[PDB]
Amino acid sequence: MNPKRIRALKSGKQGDGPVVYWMSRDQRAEDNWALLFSRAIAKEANVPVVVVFCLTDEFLEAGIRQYEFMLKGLQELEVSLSRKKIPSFFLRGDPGEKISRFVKDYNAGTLVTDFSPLRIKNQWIEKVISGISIPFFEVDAHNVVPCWEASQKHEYAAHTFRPKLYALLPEFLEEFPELEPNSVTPEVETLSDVLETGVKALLPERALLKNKDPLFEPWHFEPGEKAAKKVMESFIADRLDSYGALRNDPTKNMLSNLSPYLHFGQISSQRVVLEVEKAESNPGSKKAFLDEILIWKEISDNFCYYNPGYDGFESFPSWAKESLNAHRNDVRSHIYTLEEFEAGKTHDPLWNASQMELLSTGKMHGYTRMYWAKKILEWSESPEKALEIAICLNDRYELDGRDPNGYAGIAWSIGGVHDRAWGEREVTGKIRYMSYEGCKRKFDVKLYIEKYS
Ligand SMILES: Cc1cc2nc3c(=O)[nH]c(=O)nc-3n(C[C@H](O)[C@H](O)[C@H](O)COP(=O)(O)OP(=O)(O)OC[C@H]3O[C@@H](n4cnc5c(N)ncnc54)[C@H](O)[C@@H]3O)c2cc1C
Repeated sequence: MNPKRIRALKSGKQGDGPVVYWMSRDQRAEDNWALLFSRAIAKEANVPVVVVFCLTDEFLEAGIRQYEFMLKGLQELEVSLSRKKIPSFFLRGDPGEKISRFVKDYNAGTLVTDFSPLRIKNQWIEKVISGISIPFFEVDAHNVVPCWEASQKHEYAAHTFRPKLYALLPEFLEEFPELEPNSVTPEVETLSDVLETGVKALLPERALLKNKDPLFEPWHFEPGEKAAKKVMESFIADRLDSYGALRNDPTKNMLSNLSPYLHFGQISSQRVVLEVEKAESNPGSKKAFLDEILIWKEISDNFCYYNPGYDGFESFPSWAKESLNAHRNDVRSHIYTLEEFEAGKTHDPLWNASQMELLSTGKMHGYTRMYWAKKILEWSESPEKALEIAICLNDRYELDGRDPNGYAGIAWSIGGVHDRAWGEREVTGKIRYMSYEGCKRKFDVKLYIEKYS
């Protein structure tokens, strides 16, 4: 139990009621430091621990693909916490109003939440802090090394963040203790009813094709903590050996496919790292996978934590802002509207095929995501519009959307964040360029296009 994983958000007088875990980013019962630290405080206070999840009003800004994935996993989580005598309460509305009301009604003694550097999470914290008088703690349950401990500033490159993260691995990469159940039963609606009403509200905005048929295919990834562990086990046994060799081939399914589970926190990345470290596979493919799930994943939290404007043009490096400004008035080859990007109606068949994998599966290949966003910058009127369009289609149709990985991934493609300067071209400036012929020399672009008609 490392005290560097927990941070105090507000001091106060501890009540004599249950310890409340405001779960948000990490929706899992196992390998949850936030839940484990809440249980330890409750045990030392001779009081039970309870879980409170908030069903926010911002769900209509996404889709059914994300609403169903999250709520189906929360239904499985409700049973898991019930087996540990840990009751869960699912509130509907503003977190600033619901959490403050729950704390006062249930005589909460201490409040704990998990860590997320997103702007919307800091908005909820500001509202909750003003409405409570009990101690308020937060715990980094998503990163192996706490985001405030890995680096005290923003790291501009992966080769500067890698030696800092690996130096702290022997301290923070440890096994998880077992979640002790409550000593006894500690004495607001059914999730199935909340899913039915929310789906009916999202139905008019459902992504459809010409035949009025749904575009999304929900049989590619089954939600839940149990289905997440099966994906990890199958990846280590079948795909890890060839990961470093075929991670850049969109025609092969050699990725772990763990991001939808990782985003909603249905599986701990620290658990995935532990099982991969003890696995005996290709040393080149192991170094490649640990680079993505540790460095690039946690450098995205570093970027969002230390950059308030992580979604804006001001967070770009000075060399990128000066390069893009010098080419702002360059006549773009094409200018597509948001509705043309959304429906995949560009002159690039490779770009259209990437958008149809996004629309149909909700998880577009990691390599084509780089090409998909860089073409948005090439076919937009300004880098600012390219950011809005990329963020919109990302958060709406990706299952792992609305994640620090997405904003840091978009900043890398459009603004060269965590990148270097390259050959100066028109429109795109010194931002790294990915051409269509360059992709034809890396993989079979025809098979990727034909798969997503
Ligand atoms: C423009 C763009 C947008 C993206 N949007 C998202 C997004 O909204 N949500 C999201 O989770 N990822 C996003 N990615 C990052 C990355 O593509 C995905 O994490 C990865 O594709 C997830 O699929 P996977 O788990 O099968 O990949 P794997 O190769 O199996 O990697 C495993 C995990 O490592 C992490 N990871 C891998 N690559 C990256 C990366 N480049 N940056 C950060 N973490 C990484 C992921 O958590 C990933 O789940 C985006 C990338 C780009 C270029």
